[PDB]
Amino acid sequence: MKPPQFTWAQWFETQHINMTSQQCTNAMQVINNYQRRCKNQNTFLLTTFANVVNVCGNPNMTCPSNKTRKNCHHSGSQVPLIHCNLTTPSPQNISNCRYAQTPANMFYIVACDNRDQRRDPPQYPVVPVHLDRII
Ligand SMILES: Nc1ncnc2c1ncn2[C@@H]1O[C@H](COP(=O)(O)OP(=O)(O)O)[C@@H](O)[C@H]1O
Repeated sequence: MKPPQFTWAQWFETQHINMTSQQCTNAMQVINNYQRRCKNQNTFLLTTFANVVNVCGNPNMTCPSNKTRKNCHHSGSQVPLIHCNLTTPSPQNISNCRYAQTPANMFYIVACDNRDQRRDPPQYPVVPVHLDRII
């Protein structure tokens, strides 16, 4: 889920672009402390927000993860990524969740939408709002 203070684009950035530490256990604390639960799996794309916004400009395609959606876009270029996997689930205390990290270079498919009119900066009319898939 998404904390109230973030727009979908801001939450996308927090979850898949701003890896605050090259270590998943530490990087995931940010996401988990925000959504009050240890996310089982999360991919951090080693790319820039602007790079992803531009991928939103690639042709529209069906979202592999939600076949009814056509707001997805394929990167057209593989990128380095770190995939975090929960190794130590801790529902009674989320700061004790540990993760494994798996490096890879793959393509990414992102769902994009028009920006949150009120909260998203006007600089980017179109923004990524969901990481639909890594292929
Ligand atoms: N590579 C993956 N394989 C399987 N499940 C995943 C993967 N990445 C994330 N998930 C799971 O999918 C759900 C949504 O996460 P995510 O795919 O990152 O979407 P979003 O960008 O909308 O937050 C979470 O339960 C997460 O643990």
